Amino acid sequence: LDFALSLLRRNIRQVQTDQGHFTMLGVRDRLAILPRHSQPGKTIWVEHKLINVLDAVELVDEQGVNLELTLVTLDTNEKFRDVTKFIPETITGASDATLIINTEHMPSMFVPVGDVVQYGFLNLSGKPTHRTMMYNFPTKAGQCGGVVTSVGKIIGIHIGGNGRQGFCAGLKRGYFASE
Repeated sequence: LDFALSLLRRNIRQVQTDQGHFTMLGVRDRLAILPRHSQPGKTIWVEHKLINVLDAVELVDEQGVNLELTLVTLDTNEKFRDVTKFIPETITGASDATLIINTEHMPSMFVPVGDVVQYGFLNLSGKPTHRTMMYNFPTKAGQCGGVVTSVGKIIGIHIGGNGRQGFCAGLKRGYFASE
């Protein structure tokens, strides 16, 4: 709410890649995070502004397993308000999460997806993924990249769904360490 709005306004952006429309959380400085399937190229459009992508890291875990998250460093002066303090050290579920979506098609939208549960392994379109969580809410396409928040916590990034359920990549603060 009071946190979600602030987050929406200052850290969540409408984005397009060659793969379509996406929601993008900027975490700090010029570092933003994207669902892997957005596949950022050398450039992206952030709110219709064309922006060079300086670095794109596809996140993987210790077992080398796909986390379905892509860390991008963006070519812009303006820095993101640092929100790392709202991200938990350890991947954590929640009782009453809100999915924040912000694309051109779905502008500034909050979706009460309910309870976010620890799910773990997930076979996203054939490719194995780790550290996923789940929520019982018809999730639709075009909501990929949406930000799952709790009371003052950013806990995940929506990466897909099976019709009846939405799936998110769990967020750990350590993903966003400098170098």
